[PDB]
Amino acid sequence: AERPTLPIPDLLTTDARNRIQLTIGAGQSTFGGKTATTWGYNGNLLGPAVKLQRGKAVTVDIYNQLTEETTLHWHGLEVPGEVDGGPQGIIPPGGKRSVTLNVDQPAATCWFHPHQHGKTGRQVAMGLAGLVVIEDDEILKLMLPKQWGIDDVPVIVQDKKFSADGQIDYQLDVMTAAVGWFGDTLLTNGAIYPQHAAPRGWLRLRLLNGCNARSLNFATSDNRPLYVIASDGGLLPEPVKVSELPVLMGERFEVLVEVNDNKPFDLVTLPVSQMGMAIAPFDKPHPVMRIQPIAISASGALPDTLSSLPALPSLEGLTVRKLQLSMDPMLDMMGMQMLMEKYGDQAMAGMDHHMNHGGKFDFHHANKINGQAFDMNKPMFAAAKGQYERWVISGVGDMMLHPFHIHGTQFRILSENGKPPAAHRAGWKDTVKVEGNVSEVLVKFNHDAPKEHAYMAHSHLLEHQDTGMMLGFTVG
Ligand SMILES: [Cu+2]
Ligand SMILES: [Cu+2]
Ligand SMILES: [Cu+2]
Ligand SMILES: [O]
Ligand SMILES: [O]
Repeated sequence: AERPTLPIPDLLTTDARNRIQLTIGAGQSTFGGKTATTWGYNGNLLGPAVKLQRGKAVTVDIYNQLTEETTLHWHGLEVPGEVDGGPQGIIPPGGKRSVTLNVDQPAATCWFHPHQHGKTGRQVAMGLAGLVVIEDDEILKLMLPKQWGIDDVPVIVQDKKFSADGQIDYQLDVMTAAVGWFGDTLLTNGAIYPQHAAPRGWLRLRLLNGCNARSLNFATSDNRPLYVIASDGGLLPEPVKVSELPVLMGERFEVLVEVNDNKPFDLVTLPVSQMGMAIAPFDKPHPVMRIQPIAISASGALPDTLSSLPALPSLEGLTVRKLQLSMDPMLDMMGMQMLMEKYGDQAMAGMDHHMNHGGKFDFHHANKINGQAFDMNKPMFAAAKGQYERWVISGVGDMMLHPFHIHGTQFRILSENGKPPAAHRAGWKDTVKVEGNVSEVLVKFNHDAPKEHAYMAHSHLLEHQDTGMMLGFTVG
C-alpha cells in the first residue's frame, strides 16, 4: 500500500466575536487497521493549530466533553498564571472555561496540552495535544515558506504502545514512573509513516517532540542538512546548519530542508542514549515521514539573517535559585530492574559503559524538587516580575533524563548540563537538558501568577512530573 498523506492540523483564527472554540472529547482512531479510543481537541486525536498575532488578544472557549477533569496549558506562551492552565486550571467534565490570551512575545511555534494534576501523562498519551502558531510583523518580512500544509508543515512526533485489543496501553506504575511511558509505534501527526508532497525548493518543518518520555534526534535518510531557523521561543539570529537535531520532550524547532526533483527522502529519528529508548524498532534509525518532491517551484526563502538576539546581560547581582531534582533511589532501582528484566540488555543500549509498606513508600510522590514532591497548595517560592534571575537546576544524584521546563517565560540557556549551549539552542528556549549534571538558565517573567494559579516548573518526562517532579511558583 502507498503511504497515507501527512495529516495537517487545521489553522484556526478568531470569529467576529474574537473567539476560538476548542472542544475536548473522546472518539476513535485507527492504527495499523485496529480501532482505538482516543481523545482530541476539535476531533478524535491531537488538535488544530491556533494562530495568534503579537499584540492582539483572543478569547478561547474550552469545552470539556470528557467525563474527567482536565486543564489546558499553552506550552511556550507567556501568559498570566490565571490563564496558564496548570493543574489549578480545572475544567469540570461537561463544563466550559474561557481564557483571554494577550499575546506579547515574538513569532514562534508553541503548543498546548493538558496539565491535569497527576494525570498529564495519561491525557497526553490518550491523544490530547495541539499547536500554536504565533506571528508578528518581523517574521512575515522574511518571506519564509508559508503555505500551510504545502511548504510550511507541522510535524508532531509521538510514540504509543497498544494492547493486543488495539487500545492505547497506558499505565502509570513503578516501571513507567521510573523510566517513562514509551512504546514501539511512532506517529507523525497521528499517522504511521506518512508521506508529505512538497514543492521544489525549501520545505519548512515545525518539529514538536510530543512524546511522554522519549527523546528524539532528527536527521534525513540521505544526509542532506537541516537548517535550524527557530527554537521553542522563536527565531534564531541566523540559520544554523546541522546534520542531526536532538529534540527533548516538549521542545520545538523549525527547520528548512531542501526538496529536489526525483529524489524522495525520509525524515528519520536516530537512536538516542536514553534508558529504554533503543529497544526495537528504535535501535536503528526510524523513519518519521517520507518527503515526496513535486516538480512545482516553492517560493520560500532561507535568509542570511532572521532576527536580532540581544546580548546576555551581566550576571552579577542576579538572584540565584537552586532547584535540586531527585528520584527515590529504591524505586528508581526497582523500576530500572523491571525494565531490564522485561527487555534485557537492549534496554541500556547506547548508554555509557514486593510487599506494601504504606504511603511513605508510594511511588506516586517518589520524584521531587528541593526535597518535596509537587504540592499544589504550596508554591515553593515567589519569583520577581520583570527581573532576570539565574535558575540553577541540578540532576546530580541520578542519571535519568530531565528536560526541565519553566512556565511563564522564554529563557536563555547559560549552561546546558555542564556545557555552553549549542548555537541552535542558544536563543529562546523553554526547556533545558538536565541529566546527571547541572544546568543554568537566565529567566524573566513578564506576567503575574498568584498562589491560586501558580506557574509550574517541572520535568517534561510526563511520568516524572505526575509522580512529583514539579514545583509551583508565584510571580508578582
Ligand atoms: Cu509550559
Ligand atoms: Cu509543557
Ligand atoms: Cu508544563
Ligand atoms: O508546559
Ligand atoms: O508541561
